Order: sequence, then C-alpha cells, then structure tokens
Amino acid sequence: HARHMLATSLVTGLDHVGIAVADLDVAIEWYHDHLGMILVHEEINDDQGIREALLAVPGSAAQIQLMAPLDESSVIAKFLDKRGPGIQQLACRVSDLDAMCRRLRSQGVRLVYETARRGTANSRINFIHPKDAGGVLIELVEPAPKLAAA
Amino acid sequence: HARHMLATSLVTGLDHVGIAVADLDVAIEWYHDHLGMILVHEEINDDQGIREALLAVPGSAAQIQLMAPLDESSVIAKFLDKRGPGIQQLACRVSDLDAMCRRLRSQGVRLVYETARRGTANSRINFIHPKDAGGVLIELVEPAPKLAAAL
Repeated sequence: HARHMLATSLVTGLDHVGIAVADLDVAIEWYHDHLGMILVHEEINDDQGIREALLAVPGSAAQIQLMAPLDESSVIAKFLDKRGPGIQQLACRVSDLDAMCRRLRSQGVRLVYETARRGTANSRINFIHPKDAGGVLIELVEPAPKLAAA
Repeated sequence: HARHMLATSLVTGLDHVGIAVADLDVAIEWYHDHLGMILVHEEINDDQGIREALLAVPGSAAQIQLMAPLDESSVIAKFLDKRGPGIQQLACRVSDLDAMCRRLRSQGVRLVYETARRGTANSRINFIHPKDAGGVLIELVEPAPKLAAAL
C-alpha cells in the first residue's frame, strides 16, 4: 500500500495528468458523463498559453487536467498539430519545489525554468527537461498555501 | 478532498499512467533515482507483447506503468516508432469492470474488447475505444481478488 510507504524523494503523490484536447467544452462533458469526473476548476494560463479545466476523480487525490491552446504559440498547439489529442504531461506533487529542483540539478537532470512559474490555483511549477526524460514531459507541482493566494 | 467525494460512476480512482519507454531497466532506475518511485512489480504481457514495470509513488495510490515492446507487433512498438517514448495510456480503477462496460456501451461508447483481458497482475481490463475518446487511450482496471491469481 504505497500510501503507507515512506518516500525517498520530495514527491508526495501525483498532482494531475495533463491531456491535450481539441475542444475543451465537449471534452469536459464527455469525461463527466462517461467517467463521472467533476469539473472543479477552470482557468487561463497566459504564461503557458493554455486554457485549462481541472477534473476531480472522486475517490482519488490526482486530477485530470484537460488543456486546449489559447493561440498557436501554445505548447499544446504544437502537440495537437503533430499528433492530435493525447496525454501530454505527468505532474508530480512535491512538498518543496526549490529543494527538489536543486536536488535534480545536482543529479545531472535539467529543468526547463530557472525560476518556478505559476500553474493552476497559483501553484508553483517547473518541468524536467523532456529530452532528459526521453520525450516524456514531467511537471513538478507545489500547491500554494491558500493564504498565499490572498 | 476528492478522496472523500462519493463517486457518481464506477471509477474509484486512477489506477496508473502508462508510459512507453525505449529501455525498461534504465527507465526504472531513472524514475527511481530522480523521482523516488519504487519498483513494486515487473512482468511480461505475452498477449500484448510488452514487458512492464509498476512503480509506486509513495504517498499516492496511483502508479506509473513503464512499458517496453517485446514484439514489433505490439501497440507500444508502433507508438515508439511514430513518436518515440511518451505517455501512452490513462488507466481508471473501477470497482466492477463488467458493469462499467455495459454502462459505457448503453451510453454509446465503444470498448476495445468484447471480454475483459488480464492486465498487469491478473487485474481484469478493457479499453475505451480511442477513437471514441478523441485519440486518448483510456484503460479501465478492476483489481482481481488475490485468490483468482492462484487458481
């Protein structure tokens, strides 16, 4: 029971799975109707150039993040144009993003950002450089304390 | 909080995220060394022609399922020729696979298999037809009773 295993990293679980979709509105209803997922949150990431919908999966702490491009400069536009909709990122929840990123760089692994950016719900995020992880995009997510938002 | 929300479907959670990799053993060490994931199971799926490694994420119930092709005939091999390594499947844990599948079919959603197959470690599995899910491969996973695997 991995919920009862002591960790060896600063990873505390899976934050979300990011899925690039064509039309976000139809996708939200489809995931809700057929899988019972619930639209918990919706927002624009201007930094990343995407429109996102956060779906809760009742019984589980990990979310499904549906993503659609805001414009063609989006990281999601590239993905969608080359292969259409698909699973585009795996996001690990982390307790100290700074600490893990320093540790990763000490281990020879590149990160995409010098400084964390803001993800969904004003979380702080970085990415392992995808070419260090063999084309897989791994995001590291530190949720912000609710006070920090205010 | 979503862990304490009563579900409206037979999905009880996220079973795993499936990742196609080129070399299983080096990927295992990479995910363990850098993300702290722990190898809890390794097996060969002769039907789908893949070798698999299940990684626990301590503090979490969902797993990472690394997959490498055994035969060029496998779905993982085709995925790797076209796009290289990448995230290839999202797997929902379900409390009753057959009931879920009948509900999905009466809702107008197709399933890949007529009858469930065995997934990693005896679980019973099916897939929503990827064309029905806009190109995304969604697996439905029912863990099998431990007694089933012994018989």
